[PDB]
Amino acid sequence: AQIGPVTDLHITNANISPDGFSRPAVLAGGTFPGPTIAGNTGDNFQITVFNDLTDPSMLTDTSIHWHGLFQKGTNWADGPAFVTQCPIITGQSFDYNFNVPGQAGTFWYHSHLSTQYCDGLRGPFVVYDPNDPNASLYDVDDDTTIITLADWYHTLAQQEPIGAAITADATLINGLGRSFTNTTASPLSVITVQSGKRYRMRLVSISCDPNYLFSIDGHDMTIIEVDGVNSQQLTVDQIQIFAAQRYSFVLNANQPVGNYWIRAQPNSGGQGFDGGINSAILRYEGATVEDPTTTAPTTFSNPLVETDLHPLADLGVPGQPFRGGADDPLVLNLAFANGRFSIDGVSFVPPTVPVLLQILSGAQNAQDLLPAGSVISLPSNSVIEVALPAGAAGGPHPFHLHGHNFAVVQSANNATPNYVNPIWRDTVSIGGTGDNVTIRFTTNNPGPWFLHCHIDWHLEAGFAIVFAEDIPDTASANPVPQAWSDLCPAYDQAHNI
Ligand SMILES: *[C@@H]1O[C@H](CO)[C@@H](O[C@@H]2O[C@H](CO)[C@@H](O)[C@H](O)[C@H]2NC(C)=O)[C@H](O)[C@H]1NC(C)=O
Ligand SMILES: *[C@@H]1O[C@H](CO)[C@@H](O[C@@H]2O[C@H](CO)[C@@H](O)[C@H](O)[C@H]2NC(C)=O)[C@H](O)[C@H]1NC(C)=O
Ligand SMILES: [Cl-]
Ligand SMILES: [Cu+2]
Ligand SMILES: [Cu+2]
Ligand SMILES: [Cu+2]
Ligand SMILES: [Cu+2]
Repeated sequence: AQIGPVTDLHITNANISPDGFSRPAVLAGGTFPGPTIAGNTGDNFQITVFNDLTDPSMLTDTSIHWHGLFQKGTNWADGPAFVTQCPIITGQSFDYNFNVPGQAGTFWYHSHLSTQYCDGLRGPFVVYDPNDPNASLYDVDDDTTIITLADWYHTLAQQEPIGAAITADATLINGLGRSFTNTTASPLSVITVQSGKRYRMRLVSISCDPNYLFSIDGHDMTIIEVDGVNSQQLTVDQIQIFAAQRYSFVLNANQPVGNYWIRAQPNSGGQGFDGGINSAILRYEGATVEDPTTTAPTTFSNPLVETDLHPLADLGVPGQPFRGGADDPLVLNLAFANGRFSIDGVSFVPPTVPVLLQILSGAQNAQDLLPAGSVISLPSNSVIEVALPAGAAGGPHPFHLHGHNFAVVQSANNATPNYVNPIWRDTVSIGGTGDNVTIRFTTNNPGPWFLHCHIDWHLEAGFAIVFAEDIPDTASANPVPQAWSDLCPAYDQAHNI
């Protein structure tokens, strides 16, 4: 069952074997992925997170981010450690109490301390719309239509050796999959459909790193939502989904009753499907319980291309229809060298005092804020443009902005901007060498909002900045509860800081 919008959520250590290999993990709700947290648009979520972690090899502190939720007036509940809070220490709990006005769609939640979400603290977060404009396009939309794509590692995240390449050991679809090496015939996930019905499949990348080429043999997929933003219908036969992105698509169960492979090919790790790696099963009711015998095409006919997506609503693009046509036009210099990423020459290292607390304590320009050179102020009620030119090693990098979604004025692999009707989303691939992926948004949400690559290994290696949006109004806009005020003293005492 789904939990929420008011729920406890316990964070524990446990052994799991999602690909047949046992390792310890950091889990929400006792499972990988964690339980779906759900409610309706506009609801008050009160998620009391109980940190019960005891194994230091995966960190005993935690903090949880609710990915894609804007947190307007509740920046303190956003979750990124040392940006909006100190971590919750073991044996303590913290109530993330926030509202979701004006949002409805497919989201997720994850640890936002170090690389801890890779160790298992990841799960779906759905905000249903009772008056969804896409409601008539499908029959079924429930916990059984959520599809998570995850990378899974045999080596613990804190134990990945310095200087060696990090790749995953399995792709997990709905928590199950097979290992790329020493493959065993462990159970595959089954997604069940009834012939003739239409399903809102909510595809969630909970990846720490790889992008996936997602497809379903014999079927096509009609996209209706992108990162929480309703889209015009776009029929595709393959979706390249980057870390932290979401799509909803209509699946029409219009093929013969049978078994069909679900495929999720990562860009690193095991290539292909030998032994049933990178696979799950779409099973029609009344089909034999057996593996599919279908194949993929050699070449997909209608892959998703981001510039083909358009909002369902008339969202437009803020600002003026040319490069630099914004109140605050930025161009970030995104680089990598010698194991560290940097933005405008500064590698992100989390500060001792969370950025929000520094602001509440009276630091009132971004040059006063730590880490020095990592916090950029944005003015209020302004159109912001951020160009994110690619080229840094380890791409393609999926950049994500907290507190906001944004118009994708320029997408990967296409030099032409779109100032008319591009999709809006919250995580975007910046593409390849020579690209100039560019985003726009308006600043109507005071607080410090993280901007970073969502490949968690890259975030850990410094690929981030903080946008201190409307510093002057941050304190008045974001009243903080006593429990939040208690986090830093508790954390610093526990850690002898
Ligand atoms: C990406 O687009 C930005 C603008 O959004 C470009 O920025 C300009 O860069 C030149 C030097 O390269 C400066 O003279 C301008 O002041 C910048 N702003 C403008 C023209 O609006 C940037 O060069 C582009 N990058 C790539 C790699 O194409
Ligand atoms: C590259 O991106 C541009 C901009 O998003 C795409 O151009 C649009 O194409 C649609 C469909 O033909 C037209 O209706 C729009 O008028 C175009 N807009 C602009 C600003 O040119 C273009 O299709 C993309 N290229 C590819 C190969 O997909
Ligand atoms: Cl977010
Ligand atoms: Cu996220
Ligand atoms: Cu986020
Ligand atoms: Cu990256
Ligand atoms: Cu983040």
